[PDB]
Amino acid sequence: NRIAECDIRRTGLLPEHVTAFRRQGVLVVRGLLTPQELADVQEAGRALIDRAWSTRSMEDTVWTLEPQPGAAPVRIEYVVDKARPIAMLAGHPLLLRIMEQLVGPNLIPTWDSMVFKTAWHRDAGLYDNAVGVTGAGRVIDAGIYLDPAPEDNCVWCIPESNYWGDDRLTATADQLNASAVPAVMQPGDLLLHNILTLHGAPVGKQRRVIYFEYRPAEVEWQLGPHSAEYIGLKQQVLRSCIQMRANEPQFGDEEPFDYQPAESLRHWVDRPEIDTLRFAHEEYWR
Amino acid sequence: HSSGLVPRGSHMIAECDIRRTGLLPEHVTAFRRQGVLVVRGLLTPQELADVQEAGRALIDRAWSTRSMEDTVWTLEPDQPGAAPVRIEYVVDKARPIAMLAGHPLLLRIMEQLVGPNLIPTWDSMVFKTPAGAPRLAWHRDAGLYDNAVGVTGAGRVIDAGIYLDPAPEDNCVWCIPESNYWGDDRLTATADQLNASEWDTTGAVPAVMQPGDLLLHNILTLHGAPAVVGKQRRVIYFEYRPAEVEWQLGPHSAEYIGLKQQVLRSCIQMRANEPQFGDEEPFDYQPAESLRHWVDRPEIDTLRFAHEEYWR
Ligand code: NI
Ligand code: NI
Repeated sequence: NRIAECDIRRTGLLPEHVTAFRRQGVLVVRGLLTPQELADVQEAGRALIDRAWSTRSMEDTVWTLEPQPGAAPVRIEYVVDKARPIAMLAGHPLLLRIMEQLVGPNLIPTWDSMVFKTAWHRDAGLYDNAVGVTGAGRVIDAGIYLDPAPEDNCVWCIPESNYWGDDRLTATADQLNASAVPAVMQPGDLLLHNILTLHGAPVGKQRRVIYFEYRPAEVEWQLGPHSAEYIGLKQQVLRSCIQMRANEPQFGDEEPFDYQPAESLRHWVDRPEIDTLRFAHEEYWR
Repeated sequence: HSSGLVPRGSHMIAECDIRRTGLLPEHVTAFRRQGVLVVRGLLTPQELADVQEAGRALIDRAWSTRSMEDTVWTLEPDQPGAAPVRIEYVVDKARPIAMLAGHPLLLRIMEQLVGPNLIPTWDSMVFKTPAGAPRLAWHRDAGLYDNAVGVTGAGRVIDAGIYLDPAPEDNCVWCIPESNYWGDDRLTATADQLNASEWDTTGAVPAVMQPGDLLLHNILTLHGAPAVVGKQRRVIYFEYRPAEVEWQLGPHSAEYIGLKQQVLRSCIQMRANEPQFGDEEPFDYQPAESLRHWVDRPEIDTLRFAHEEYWR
């Protein structure tokens, strides 16, 4: 059974899309980025990877082997704090109007990164009774694609596996890894998946995806995985990116996302106006 | 020769107008954030009347019998002035209410709010004693969940209150918007202060209702009502929860889920085969496959499944 598709600039996010996402754990969104923004983010992506090779450092960068013959960077962490177009991407109103419907009005940006890879699994940050807490799709990985992902080389999902118990999840994944539907993507498209959805990929050309994860503040507040202070800082981060993007004249015609969480969840005055967009998870863990 | 003469004289709180707009993104937002949503005009006039008369019938029954079976009474029924205030399992007791429980606008809204694996849980009618009803103290409805706000502050466990009688501002429900996200300390403190004090509506909003209107509230939203007189104020309440939440956190046994799914499908079907509702686009109930359980047990012969018999 196919992965539902939202042509976002054509229809908006329809109830059917929302329902598809909640049931199957995944949703394909076509044409998120305009031609111009796609190129801007492609370029920021290009420069960040180049700088990783030249500056063979592991600062916020995952390497296959130590910068050893055949070593390569495959991931940069906190890319929103590293490139101006990506920070502005983090405040994209179509993306965030979607995240608001799916995660709720108390959404906060958690992980942000860019993966450029050269196993079936769920993503991390699991809770006790994870399916009880977020089988419905409240903790969401936003994959914004800079390069094509053809059926040869794309992520595969097992729909509805976001409601699977631990035992069946583990048993099925072990079978699958020892020995499904594809998200076939064009640049500027967005893949949304529930972190509880079993996904994975099987000999191809380098691909780039920017990942934004989102959680409800009230889930973080009570269950983690971050510390309580973290909520307010990522709220400033979200508000800053929306601000930055709003003040950019190529985006002047966009109606900015109106971030309005419940009163008791507004925590951005709590701290002084932040210096950085980078907040290391290990420094804000519980 | 005949003259052939012709005879003389002769000649030869946000509001959703569900049937007007549909359920909009702003409506879902407002419900998620404030813990409350008014839906105007849920019922046709004809269905409202059918449901009003089923309500009267049930109330009349409670008085006739003074049974404590499925009925909450102010005092023991043998006592002077004792009255009934709530009847349980009204969906089993009255065919127009079972069909109401399959109402496609209601369920499509619930599906957007509670999710695709929604199941119906509590079903009842509440009404007060028009000679005078005591104050409804500020309270949350029972969730039974640890970390309740983490689990459903966003509004996944929901009371749908369908109004048979008007609830004007001088006789209606009040609630504190966004109190569905309050931690236990704030909620407990705030509720205690309000209840030890005289009735006071500041920081609260009223739920002002015409008959056939629908009040959606998050069970974590603090609510209450002032002492009132002169109106019977009947409300039919359907609660809904997600199947995967019940499955893992309760409060019901795992078996309950499949049975209530059967109840839901049964109600949807008889509403479909009802001539009065043929023009309706019937609700298409489609939960995730690993949570379809409505074949796990033999065909249900009833719509009533007593909570204490399916508790975990
Ligand atoms: Ni992953
Ligand atoms: Ni109540």
